[PDB]
Amino acid sequence: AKYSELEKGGVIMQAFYWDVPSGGIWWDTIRQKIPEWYDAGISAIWIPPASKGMGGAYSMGYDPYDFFDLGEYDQKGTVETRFGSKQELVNMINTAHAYGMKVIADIVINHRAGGDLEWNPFVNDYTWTDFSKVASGKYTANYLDFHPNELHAGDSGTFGGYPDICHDKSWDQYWLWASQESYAAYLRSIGIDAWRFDYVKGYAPWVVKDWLNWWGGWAVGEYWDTNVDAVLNWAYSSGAKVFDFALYYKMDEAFDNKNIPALVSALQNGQTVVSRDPFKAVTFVANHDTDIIWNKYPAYAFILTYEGQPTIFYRDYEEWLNKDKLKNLIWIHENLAGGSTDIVYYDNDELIFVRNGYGDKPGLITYINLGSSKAGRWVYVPKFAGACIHEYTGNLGGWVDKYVYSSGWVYLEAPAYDPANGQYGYSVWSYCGVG
Ligand SMILES: OC[C@H]1O[C@@H]2O[C@H]3[C@H](O)[C@@H](O)[C@@H](O[C@H]4[C@H](O)[C@@H](O)[C@@H](O[C@H]5[C@@H](O)[C@@H](O)[C@@H](O[C@H]6[C@H](O)[C@@H](O)[C@@H](O[C@H]7[C@H](O)[C@@H](O)[C@@H](O[C@H]8[C@H](O)[C@@H](O)[C@@H](O[C@H]1[C@H](O)[C@H]2O)O[C@@H]8CO)O[C@@H]7CO)O[C@@H]6CO)O[C@@H]5CO)O[C@@H]4CO)O[C@@H]3CO
Ligand SMILES: OC[C@H]1O[C@@](CO)(O[C@H]2O[C@H](CO)[C@@H](O)[C@H](O)[C@H]2O)[C@@H](O)[C@@H]1O
Ligand SMILES: OC[C@H]1O[C@@](CO)(O[C@H]2O[C@H](CO)[C@@H](O)[C@H](O)[C@H]2O)[C@@H](O)[C@@H]1O
Ligand SMILES: [Ca+2]
Ligand SMILES: [Ca+2]
Ligand SMILES: [Ca+2]
Ligand SMILES: [Ca+2]
Ligand SMILES: [Zn+2]
Repeated sequence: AKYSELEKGGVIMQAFYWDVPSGGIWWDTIRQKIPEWYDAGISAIWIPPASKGMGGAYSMGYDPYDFFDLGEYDQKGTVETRFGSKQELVNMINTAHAYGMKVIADIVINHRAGGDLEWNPFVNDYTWTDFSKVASGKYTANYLDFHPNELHAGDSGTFGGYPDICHDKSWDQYWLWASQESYAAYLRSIGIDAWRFDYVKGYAPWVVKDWLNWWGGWAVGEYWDTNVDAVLNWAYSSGAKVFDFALYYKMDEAFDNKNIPALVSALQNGQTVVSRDPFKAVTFVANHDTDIIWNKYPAYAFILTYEGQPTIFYRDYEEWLNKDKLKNLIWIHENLAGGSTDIVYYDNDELIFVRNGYGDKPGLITYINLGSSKAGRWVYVPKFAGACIHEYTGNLGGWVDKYVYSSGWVYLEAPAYDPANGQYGYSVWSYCGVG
């Protein structure tokens, strides 16, 4: 990749959103975007589930039917998945790899859908658990492979009305990851580097742990909970990273309501994943399931300058926000951001913090202003004592340097928040002459 790799905390692009254009053109669409994402500093792409789903040509992938049909068997009324053919998928992966970018597959293994009806002794009724017809001929299944069964009635959670998979059955382990013939092995064989596990609240962390024992690779789990204790417990149990939903709702509370103290308080009190373990937190401003933050500029300024591993939402980058402003923030993340963090000042509409630097990365000062007027303030930032500092976004109207006195004091400024008029409500500073 152009800067940091995925394994080194590099920026991730979520390469989709809910109900992307059907017509089997999305792998190709993504493939065409990657040279640009590369130039932008993106380290890896998270793609939607690739298998043939119950919904066939219009499935978003979260109702998997034939795990080993990546869009090449005529099934569920289509050959290709919503996103394209197996060949197109392979092509995109190959392109990604030509640009030193990694591909993170979306793994949906809580449940399955589109099975035929069959008598189920354990339920004393009929269930849609007959998967004998799968065209790949791999990982057929029946009622024994779902809950409830002879082993037990159920597990930590279910999703939709979809048959709920019993990972405790040898057959299911073998086919999903525990063999050279498994679904994991198959993805890995076509170049999948890394993993995003869907709805990990639905089954035990040992599943993900054993998957990673077999296959390795960077991994994140979607554990949708604001309870940081429960999220991290799962992260440490599974060995995987976790999406920071806690931060997400806190950024909404703060940036959409001029209530920055709600964010600061959550950071200080360990009520975000990132402020408790920045090596586990995968941060984001929106995803395909939820998009409640209207005030995205400060939210992106935050996650691209603060600790953690940030994700860019496809729609935000490609449609809704100023792409060049995001490229800039990605540049800042990869060239300046590093080190521990100190909050320098905050109130209802202002947030200033310093990153103290680490390795090659000098560190930085971020200044978020939610107010409708330009903001300026004396702040004590001893990290930069006696140094020329330069503003790296251009948000103050051009080239701006300032001098941090030996005393540690500087008069820092941030533009008004008024995006309609090119005023984006943040400035970012570091030593002069970095790049
Ligand atoms: O540089 C990449 C990075 O940038 C961000 O990280 C910053 C933090 O957010 C910020 O708080 C500060 O980190 C400090 C930290 O919070 C303190 O607790 C302390 O760290 C101690 C201590 O916690 C202790 O455990 C030990 O650390 C050891 C490990 O225990 C050991 O296993 C190994 O660590 C490796 C990992 O285990 C691998 O997973 C791997 O990690 C990477 C991440 O997963 C990743 O997302 C990314 O990190 C960024 C992060 O998300 C940002 O928020 O890149 C990774 C690095 O390649 O690889 C490593 C290394 O081989 O070894 C380490 C020590 O090197 O001892 C600690 C102190 O040495 O102190 C700090 C530092 O101030 O600063 C950073 C860095 O910018
Ligand atoms: O278990 C999947 C595994 O089988 C291999 C060959 O050993 O590929 C076969 O199965 C794939 C999935 O249905 C087919 O697409 C492929 O054409 C077929 O040879 C491995 O490639 C794969 O990992
Ligand atoms: O790193 C190899 C190996 O370590 C595990 C934990 O067993 O994951 C750790 O390392 C990852 C990459 O550095 C981190 O992202 C992860 O959070 C951490 O637990 C395995 O998953 C991985 O195969
Ligand atoms: Ca196609
Ligand atoms: Ca389940
Ligand atoms: Ca909101
Ligand atoms: Ca104020
Ligand atoms: Zn079970």
